[PDB]
Amino acid sequence: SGEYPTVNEIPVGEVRLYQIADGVWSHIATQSFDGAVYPSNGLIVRDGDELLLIDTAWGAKNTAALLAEIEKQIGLPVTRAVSTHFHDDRVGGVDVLRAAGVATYASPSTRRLAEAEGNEIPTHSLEGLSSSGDAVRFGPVELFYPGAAHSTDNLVVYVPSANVLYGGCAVHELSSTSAGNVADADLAEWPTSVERIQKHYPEAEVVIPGHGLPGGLDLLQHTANVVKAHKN
Ligand SMILES: C[C@@H](c1cccc2c(-c3cnn(C)c3)c(C(=O)O)[nH]c12)N1C[C@]2(C[C@@H](CN)C2)OC1=O
Ligand SMILES: [Zn+2]
Ligand SMILES: [Zn+2]
Repeated sequence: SGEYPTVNEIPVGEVRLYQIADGVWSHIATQSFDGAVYPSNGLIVRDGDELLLIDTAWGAKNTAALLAEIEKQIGLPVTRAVSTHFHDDRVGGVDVLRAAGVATYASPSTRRLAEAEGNEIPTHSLEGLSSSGDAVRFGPVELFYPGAAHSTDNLVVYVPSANVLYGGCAVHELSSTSAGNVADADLAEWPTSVERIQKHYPEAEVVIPGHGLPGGLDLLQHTANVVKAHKN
């Protein structure tokens, strides 16, 4: 009923959209992993009479449900998708997307890691993102590689028309008490990577984490704080 949808509010298999700004939505889905249920976010950005998708909905069936929810709520075709790192909450569902006419993209680093680990593999490589601080345009967004954080390949996405910063899993929600799933993280570099984001996007108005509630710029400092304390 208008609040940001939360883990116990979304059954696994269902997807909800949330309007962030004009032409910008997040998508929210839930999934089971190692016997616990988690929410996760992605992004939808209007690209003329088409849509750009950022990240899958964490699984094939969730991603099919995402496409159906987009058709119901927005009614414009998803033509391209970008996955912001190699984990299943970002690429699981890429095969569904490809079979539904969506061209799927990720950095070469993400594609290599997905392949090596047995995750679904985006079709197209995004060059120009291999060095921290790199940025490239992709339709209505800018893609930025901040350096290693949650993963070595994590990308962030900025929507300049709306000053929306989608941090993906390199950015944690304000209620977070831990650095999330750190299996593939670089806790030592993470605060430096967040500092790069802060420097590059000082006018961000909305910051969206990979999991949990959007907020403002304070999500970036909070993330640095909880990663440093985790490492400690
Ligand atoms: C799919 C994703 C994942 C699974 C379950 C929980 C989380 C969370 C999370 C947990 N708590 N909160 C608040 C968020 C985050 C996050 O932090 O992005 N990702 C998660 N995987 C799995 C993996 C690959 C490794 C294989 N050995 C383990 O690593 C990840 O990230
Ligand atoms: Zn991850
Ligand atoms: Zn994640």
